[PDB]
Amino acid sequence: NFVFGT
Amino acid sequence: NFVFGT
Amino acid sequence: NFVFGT
Amino acid sequence: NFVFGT
Amino acid sequence: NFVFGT
Amino acid sequence: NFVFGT
Amino acid sequence: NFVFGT
Amino acid sequence: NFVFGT
Amino acid sequence: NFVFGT
Amino acid sequence: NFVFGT
Amino acid sequence: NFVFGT
Amino acid sequence: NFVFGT
Amino acid sequence: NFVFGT
Amino acid sequence: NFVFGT
Amino acid sequence: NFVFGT
Amino acid sequence: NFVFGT
Repeated sequence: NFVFGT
Repeated sequence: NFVFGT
Repeated sequence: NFVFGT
Repeated sequence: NFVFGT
Repeated sequence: NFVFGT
Repeated sequence: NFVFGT
Repeated sequence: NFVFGT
Repeated sequence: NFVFGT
Repeated sequence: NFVFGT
Repeated sequence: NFVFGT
Repeated sequence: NFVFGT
Repeated sequence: NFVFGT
Repeated sequence: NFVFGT
Repeated sequence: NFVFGT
Repeated sequence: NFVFGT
Repeated sequence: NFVFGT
């Protein structure tokens, strides 16, 4: 899994 | 803002 | 793990 | 789970 | 304001 | 765990 | 200003 | 836990 | 004023 | 422990 | 400004 | 002025 | 865990 | 102000 | 451990 | 001015 919020 | 994760 | 920033 | 509110 | 968590 | 800020 | 961490 | 009020 | 703690 | 200040 | 890491 | 520590 | 508030 | 910790 | 500053 | 370390 990965999460990448900007 | 940011959110980063695994 | 996660990092969260304003 | 994660929560990210700004 | 902010809320961050897991 | 959580962090909450005004 | 207030920050609370669990 | 931590508390940070200013 | 301030309040700091754990 | 806590510290409180006016 | 706030950054929290799990 | 007052500071109190537990 | 880490906390970084400025 | 600041709060730093682990 | 934590450090807190005004 | 105040700094507190745990």
